Amino acid sequence: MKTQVAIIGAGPSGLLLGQLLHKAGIDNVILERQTPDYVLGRIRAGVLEQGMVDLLREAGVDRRMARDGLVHEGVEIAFAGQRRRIDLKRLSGGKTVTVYGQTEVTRDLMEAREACGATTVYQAAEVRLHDLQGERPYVTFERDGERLRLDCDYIAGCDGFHGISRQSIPAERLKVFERVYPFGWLGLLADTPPVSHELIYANHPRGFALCSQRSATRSRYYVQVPLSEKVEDWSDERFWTELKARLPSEVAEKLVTGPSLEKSIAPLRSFVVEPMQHGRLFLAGDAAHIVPPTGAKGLNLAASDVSTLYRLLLKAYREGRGELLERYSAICLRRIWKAERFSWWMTSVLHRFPDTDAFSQRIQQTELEYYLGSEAGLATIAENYVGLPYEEIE
Amino acid sequence: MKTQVAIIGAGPSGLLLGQLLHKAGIDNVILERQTPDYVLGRIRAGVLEQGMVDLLREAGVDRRMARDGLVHEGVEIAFAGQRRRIDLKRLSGGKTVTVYGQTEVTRDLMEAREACGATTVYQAAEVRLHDLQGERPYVTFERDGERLRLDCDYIAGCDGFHGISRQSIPAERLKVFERVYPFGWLGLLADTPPVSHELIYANHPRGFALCSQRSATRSRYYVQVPLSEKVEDWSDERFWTELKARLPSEVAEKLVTGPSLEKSIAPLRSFVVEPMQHGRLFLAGDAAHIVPPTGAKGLNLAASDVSTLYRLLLKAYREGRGELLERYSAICLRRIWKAERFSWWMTSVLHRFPDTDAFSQRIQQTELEYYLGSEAGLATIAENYVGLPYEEIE
Ligand SMILES: Cc1cc2nc3c(=O)[nH]c(=O)nc-3n(C[C@H](O)[C@H](O)[C@H](O)COP(=O)(O)OP(=O)(O)OC[C@H]3O[C@@H](n4cnc5c(N)ncnc54)[C@H](O)[C@@H]3O)c2cc1C
Ligand SMILES: Cc1cc2nc3c(=O)[nH]c(=O)nc-3n(C[C@H](O)[C@H](O)[C@H](O)COP(=O)(O)OP(=O)(O)OC[C@H]3O[C@@H](n4cnc5c(N)ncnc54)[C@H](O)[C@@H]3O)c2cc1C
Ligand SMILES: Nc1ccc(C(=O)O)cc1
Ligand SMILES: Nc1ccc(C(=O)O)cc1
Repeated sequence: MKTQVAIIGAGPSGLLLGQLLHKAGIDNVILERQTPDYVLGRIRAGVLEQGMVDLLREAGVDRRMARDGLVHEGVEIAFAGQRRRIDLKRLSGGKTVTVYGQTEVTRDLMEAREACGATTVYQAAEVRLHDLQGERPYVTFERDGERLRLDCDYIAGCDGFHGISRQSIPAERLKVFERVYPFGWLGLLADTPPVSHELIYANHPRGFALCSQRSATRSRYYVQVPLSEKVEDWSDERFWTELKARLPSEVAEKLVTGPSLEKSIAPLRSFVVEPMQHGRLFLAGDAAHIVPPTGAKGLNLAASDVSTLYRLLLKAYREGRGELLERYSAICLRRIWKAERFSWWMTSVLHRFPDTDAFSQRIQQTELEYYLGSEAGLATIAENYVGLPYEEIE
Repeated sequence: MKTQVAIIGAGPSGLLLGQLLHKAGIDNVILERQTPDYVLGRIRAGVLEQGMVDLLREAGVDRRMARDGLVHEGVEIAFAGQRRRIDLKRLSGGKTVTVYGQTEVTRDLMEAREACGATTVYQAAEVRLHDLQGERPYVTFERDGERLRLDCDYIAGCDGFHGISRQSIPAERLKVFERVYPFGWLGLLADTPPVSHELIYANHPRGFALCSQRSATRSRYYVQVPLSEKVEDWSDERFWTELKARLPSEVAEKLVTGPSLEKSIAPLRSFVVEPMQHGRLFLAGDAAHIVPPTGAKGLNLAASDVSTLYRLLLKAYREGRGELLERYSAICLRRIWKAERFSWWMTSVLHRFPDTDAFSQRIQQTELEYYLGSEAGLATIAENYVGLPYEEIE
């Protein structure tokens, strides 16, 4: 069995890369550990940068998004009994962000790949990578008992934080940068109209709260929660009461509550690995880096890694410029670090940290007051929020 | 012995306030623990905001400053083998800062006060404050053995961090916010031409370094140093070798060195007290708050506290509006916290901290890269550096 580019993982990174590649004539096979239904069960992201919206268009998978996605020109930050709106469009020079669930984006890509007839092997068990530094690397996996081999020219590791690809690089070739936060986010998806037409990030003494949405009749809410929490300890009613306690009274008053469709706790973490490649293996997305959700950069950084890898692969196959692939890590890391910095800043100013001295609390509050009250401060938030520009390459 | 406003401390705060008050017809007496020469021996500040320059003009003590002070339109930040210039004038909408030593400002004020014949009692020993909540507070002190009493309407505590005024307020009425940094600055004053026409703040792996100046033939340099250091362990030659090691090669190459005129170590600290007054006692300057030197806000915040106190006192005496004095703390604290936030940020991005993990070092470096590479980022530094506007009152 042979292909040009083997892709490990059928989450958004792998699917987007596979779609872009197929449309350009570069054959690729995707190997996924889980089933289509399992992948489709993950809620995750809701906010997309303009760059990701354009990439979906280029992959030709934007029909439903153009119809159903909601374009947001602003976002609100509530703290110390006040709500401040950041006009993203005005402050960033016209850019906006789009709210369209990750589940939906993934569904669109999966349907698109099926229709084109490209290869996808679900339940590909025990994937192993071989001869990464050779001129002919290969992947082995098991499908219903028998171990099969897939030969390829390159391998794109799009297998997330727990994937096999990053584990396949000699640990000594990698530099790991990581920070673990002492809290997680308890998220709740409900078939109820959102409390606002724009997102509301709230810094409240009891902890962080976020009011988001999926459509005009579907909402997604989050509350900061200690790591010791178990989801079974949080009934829907406990969640609504807690969420209400963290929001401005005028917002809590018109909040329409309802039974949860999904409820889960996600731990917050920052993680970056340098470099993002090894021989003929290139890491993309969560496989190479994790950002806390606060800045809504995770799926968006995955999109930029993919945009970059795809364009370099194109140069390699169409133009015989295989040497440009060595620049992959350098190009992606510039964007990754600025997004990590922004996600880290958002996290530190919106959440309540354990054992914080009086000085730090006051500085936290002053950061908000300064950045939300200065035209220059607002612009730094806005340009980072809508997403910094992708680098062009070469 | 009686006056209208008793002022404790003859450093810049006390002198500036006393001068402004005298010029407006409000009698005031200054009590200073040390001698004129001792006060004049402190080097300290070199950078003044436009607001402080205007206050000196209003006090009528700007002749020498207008002649000798250097107006700077920019400043440089060196990090990771690169120097980036921040055009303060362009980015802040036309404001600049002035380099004129604190020693000189103090000398100008002292000469001005002597010529006007206002009262100043040096070597005023064992100053004690009494009946702060009464309608008639008073100050007692000792002059060559005998204990004298000074009656007044109000008392301005301009006695610095170790003064008696803050200690005279019942500790329970005060909220203290403080942060101690694990390093200090070793400063060296030399009669040598500065290495640059603008200041250079340098983040180097060995620690922070700063190239400043006093005039075209006098320089002031600083290097970050551990708290365990003793000045006697730092010969002039050791200092020059260390400074050179922390600067970009092209800057170190044209550095003119020479014997030190003054050498000292200043510990870095952030300190704020709320409120800044008690009864008829009002704290101003270092008596109420300390900021690390990195942002050059100390003397400048003292100027804004003084500007505010003076204007409120004027309203009180000239217009019988004594009730406006209750707003002193609220007005000053707004500016103090934003300046504390800026000084804290500058300190965290330019210095090397003990036991820093890989993630934090990378974030530190990325903060610099982002703020120095974005038009919006540059503007946040510039507007804070030149100094945020003074509030108008009422
Ligand atoms: C609460 C939450 C909110 C978020 N909100 C946002 C937001 O609004 N905006 C945004 O930009 N980002 C957000 N993110 C981040 C975003 O969801 C992730 O960055 C994104 O899922 C990355 O996609 P990926 O394809 O790299 O990895 P994944 O989605 O993790 O997919 C990886 C795939 O590889 C498969 N796989 C794993 N191991 C193997 C193996 N050994 N062999 C074969 N296949 C394997 C997995 O099964 C999975 O299907 C959020 C994340 C969370 C948890
Ligand atoms: C290394 C260094 C660099 C700095 N660089 C800058 C810079 O470039 N720009 C800037 O804005 N700031 C800078 N600062 C800060 C600035 O020097 C201080 O904020 C400033 O001195 C505050 O003035 P002040 O009058 O409040 O207090 P002080 O200058 O401390 O004067 C207080 C006076 O009160 C007297 N006194 C004390 N106790 C008593 C008592 N019990 N009775 C009577 N009198 C008493 C003292 O003797 C002293 O004369 C720097 C500080 C340092 C140390
Ligand atoms: N920053 C975030 C904003 C929104 C969401 C979400 O809608 O799921 C998640 C993170
Ligand atoms: N930030 C600072 C800049 C300059 C000086 C100084 O010249 O003494 C001190 C601090």
